[PDB]
Parts: sequence; structure tokens; C-alpha cells
Amino acid sequence: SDFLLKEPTEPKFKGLRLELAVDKMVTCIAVGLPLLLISLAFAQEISIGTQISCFSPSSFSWRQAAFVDSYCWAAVQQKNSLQSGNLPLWLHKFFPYILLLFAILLYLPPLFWRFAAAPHICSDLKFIMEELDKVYNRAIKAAKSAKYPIVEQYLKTKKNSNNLIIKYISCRLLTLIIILLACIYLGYYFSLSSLSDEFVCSIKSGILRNDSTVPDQFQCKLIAVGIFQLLSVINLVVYVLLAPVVVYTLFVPFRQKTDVLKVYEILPTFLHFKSEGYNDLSLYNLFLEENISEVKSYKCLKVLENIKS
Amino acid sequence: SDFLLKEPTEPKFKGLRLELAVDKMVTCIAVGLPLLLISLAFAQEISIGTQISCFSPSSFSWRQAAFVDSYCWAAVQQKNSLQSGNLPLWLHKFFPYILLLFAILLYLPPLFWRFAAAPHICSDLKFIMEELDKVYNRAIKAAKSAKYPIVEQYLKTKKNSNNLIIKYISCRLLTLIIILLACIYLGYYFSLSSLSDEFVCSIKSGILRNDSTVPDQFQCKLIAVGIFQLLSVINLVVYVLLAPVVVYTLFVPFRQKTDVLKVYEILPTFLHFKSEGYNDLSLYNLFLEENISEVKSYKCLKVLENIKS
Repeated sequence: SDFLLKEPTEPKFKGLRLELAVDKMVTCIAVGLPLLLISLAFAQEISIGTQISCFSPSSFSWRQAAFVDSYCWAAVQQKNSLQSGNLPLWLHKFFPYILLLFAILLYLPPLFWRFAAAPHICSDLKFIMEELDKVYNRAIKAAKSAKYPIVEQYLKTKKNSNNLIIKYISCRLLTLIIILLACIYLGYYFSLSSLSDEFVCSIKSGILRNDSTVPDQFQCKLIAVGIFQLLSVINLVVYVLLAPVVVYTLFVPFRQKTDVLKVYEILPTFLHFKSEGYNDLSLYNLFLEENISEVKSYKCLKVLENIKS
Repeated sequence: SDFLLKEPTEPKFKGLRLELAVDKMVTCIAVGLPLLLISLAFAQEISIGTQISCFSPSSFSWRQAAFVDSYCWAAVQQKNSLQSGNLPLWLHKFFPYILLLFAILLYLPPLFWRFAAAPHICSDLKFIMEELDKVYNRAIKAAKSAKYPIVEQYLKTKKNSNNLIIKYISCRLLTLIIILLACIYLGYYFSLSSLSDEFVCSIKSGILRNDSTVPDQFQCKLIAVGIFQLLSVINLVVYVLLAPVVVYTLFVPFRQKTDVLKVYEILPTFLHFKSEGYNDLSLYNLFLEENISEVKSYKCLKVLENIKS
């Protein structure tokens, strides 16, 4: 019955989404934004010039007063002369550092996927979809003349295996873990009162312990905390919106519409290949329906299930 | 018995992982992070402007006080006027330098592998996998009609040789050695007390030895030690987590699932080719199972061992 449904199989599989659309969307948002927020912070933390400012006495010089700002900038680490809450202080100093920490931490599971599992996905999808075309092509030619094909047996092989889905879930689980850790850190950082960005520093160490010309206390002010709290809540808001998305990517079997192989039951050369117990077949169903565009036989089957009327 | 298992051998081997997924993952983490930490340090060590600040008397000028900061910055090298612990001081001055030292030291074994062993891996994998397809293709055609093939003899040749695995292990051993040396350095640098970033400098040399207007002692402060200790522990944490990974890459025979050639026993034209005594065959088994995607015959054998039921 081949009158207008013949496939030359001339165009190969050039563009294959080796990672799902949601995973690419999450990775771009989860990694891009902290990179963009730091680029935002670094751009305007150098526009203002300084990151800490301490009110030195008028008797100080421009290098005596710069020392106070420089000494007290490093004195944030030392939890003996600042005061109250000392943990909120060195988080203010290290917020752009930590913002990059989970910026690149959230990039590793995508990087690991592109190294250890993406090439395996590429070939298996290429094999499954090429053999799907061959099955459909031979199916119509069998009808043109008028058991357990290669595709079906290969899918059962993936159902009994779970090595690749473990890589996928662990990459998604690590992304969830790092996002949740980032949510805790960004949530705690935004929880810090904006009045806690000023600390009463004191330069009394070494020969300056008994020095009388040096005031006992200096009123410092981390002036970049204001922008950081804006960036923390901005990054927290997306991460508490990305977290429900990421946990949805963990449920590999459940995120299927069961419309990937249901259309192949029409062929006479053919199948409950939907999902079962978080197997590698369940993961391949995600990548088959995501990369269901480049397979030319699938579109021919869509009409066939819609031509029975 | 060739009904749906024929291979045209049209697509060549375009993307071959000439280095293992773990090696790429380790190299990116082991080299990328110190590069990123320095980029982090350099970005914010110029945002604060200065790296050392000394409290000069109010009678000094802006170039007399800049001299004190400049002289005492270089005086860290001279272990005669700083004081206590002098080794921790010039490590503070040279920490970003040394951080790059093993950043590029950890890059050389990957660079050496890409120069001296990667092309050899590329051809041998191309030869083994192309001949594997030919063996499988002739195997089914022999069954379609109804001793020691090229692949098996070539593998035995690699079993008697170890020149390439010596290159691999030495590259991994050098990476382990440099990481362990970095762990010792970063571990020791973080072991330095944060109160040791301030040293009582003294400008008494040359004509200034008898000068009375110059104070005998200057209270200096390396203000970049606070961020460095954060970067040291951050880099130490990953390196003490990379070290168990790197030592695992050394055990070439043991890091195999024995699922690379076990599926080729089905063919009638065929084999204990798993590993033995750290030979070049053991290394090729790693690269065969890592680059087991691009070989089209392997996926056909996976069903064959799963079609016997």
C-alpha cells in the first residue's frame, strides 16, 4: 500500500538533543544566572570602587585610612575584634565567591553528562531511530507485496539495564542537591539584616596594641551587601522555582505522555514499552519522544493512526 | 540469518574519546578550578586595590607611606627584619603564583597524552572497531549462506606490550603526584593562622639605618590572605576528593565491568580478553568500553545475547 509513504533515508541524524529540553533550560538558568549576577555585581562593585569603608579620624593620612579599610577588610575573617553575629560578616566578603561556587557546581552534572553519558545516548538513539525507520520501511513494503524485531529486542535490553539512568538521575540529583544547598545559603544570606553590614572594627595587634594615636574602634561598612542581598533574593527566587522543576526531572517514568511508541502498533511487523521501575528504557523513552522529530517514520505513523477513520 | 541485522558501514568514527570520561572530568576539575580561583582572587584583589597595607605615621607623605607598603611587600622575601614564622609570609605573597603552578602542572599530563599517546589510541581504536564490524558483518553472512581472527590476534599483540599503558599510568601518576603535592601545599597554607597575615616590618637599610624620622617598626597586613585561605580550603577540598578518584584511574585492570568483549562470544567466527598484569590490552579495554557507542556491531550483539531466550 505504498503510494505516498516511501522514505529514501537520505538525511541522517544531524541534530540530536543529547540532553532533554528541561535539562538544558534548567542548566542555563541554574548556571547562567549566578554567572550573570556576579557579572552584575562585579560591574558595579568596581564602579563604586571600594567594597568596604571605615570612618577613620581626620588625623589619619590617606594611607593610614586606607590601611584601616584594608586591615578591617581582612579582619572580617578574624573573629576576635569585630565585636554579635560574626558569621554574617565573612559571608558578605565571600558572597560573590560562593555565588560562583554553585555556579560551576551546577555546571558539572551537565558537564559529566556531556562526557560520560551523552555519547552513549547519541549512538543508542541513532541505532533505535535508524532501525525504527527500517522497521517501518520494511513494514510498508511487506504490505506492498500484498517476530520480535530488532528495535523491540533492543529496547528490552535497555529495560533490564539501569546504568545510564543512574547517571541521569545522579546528575539531576546532584543538581537538586546543589540547588537546595544554594537555596539554604542564599536564603540564609538574605536572612541577614541589612544593618549587619557595618561592624565596629579595631586595629589593635602587634605594635599597634599600645599605640595611642590609633583609635580603639573603627566604624566600618561593607557597602556591597546592599547589592548582594538583591542578588541573593533574585537568585533564591529562581532556585526555589527551579527546585520544583528539578525534582520533576528526577521522576523519569512519570514525565511521559505515552505517545512515543503507541503509534508504532499500526505496523504489522511489531508492546507495553512505556516505563517500569526507573530503568534505562524509561530514560530512552524521554529521549525518544524528545528526539521524535528527526525520525521520519514517526510522522508517517501519526497519519496512519489518524487515517483509520 | 540476516533479516534485520545488516550494516552498510557508512558512518565512520567521527567522535572518539581519546581520553577516558574520568580523565576529562578530573582534568577539568583539577586544572579549571585553580584557574577559576585565581580569576576569583585576581578579580577581587584588584577591587580592593592593594595587597599589603602598613600603618605609617601621620608625618609620612603619600609616597613615603606608599614606600612602606612597597618596601615591606618586597621585604617579605628578606628573612632578617620581619620578626616568628617567616615561611608563612612569603607563601601569602606567592599563593596565586603557586596556585597557577600546579594548575598548569596538572595540565601537562593531559597535554602530553594528547600529543604522545592520543593519536596512537585513535588509530588502534579505529582499527579494532572497524575490524570488529567486519568480523560481525562476515559472521552473519557466514550464517546467511547456511580461526584466530584479525581482531583477536591484534589484541594479543597489545597484551604483550605495555608502552602505551606506561604513558597512561605515568600521566595519571604525575597527576596524582602533583595533586598530592598541591594537597600538601594547600593543606599547609590553610594551616597558617589568619593572625599570621600581619608582620611587624622595619625599613632600616642603607641610608635609612640611622635615619630618625623613620619609625623603627611598621605594622603591616597582607589583606589578601583572608580570601586566599578561603581559596586554599576550597581547592584543598576538591583535591582531597580528586585524589581518591585519580588513584582509582591508576588501577587500569580493576576499573572494568567485563562487558566489552563478552558479547562477541555469540559470533561463530571468534576469549578471555579482560585484563592481565597492567598490559596495553587492559588499557584498550577501557577505551573500547568507553568508545563502545560508535561501534555499530556491539549494539547488534547486545540483542543477540538477549535473544537466546
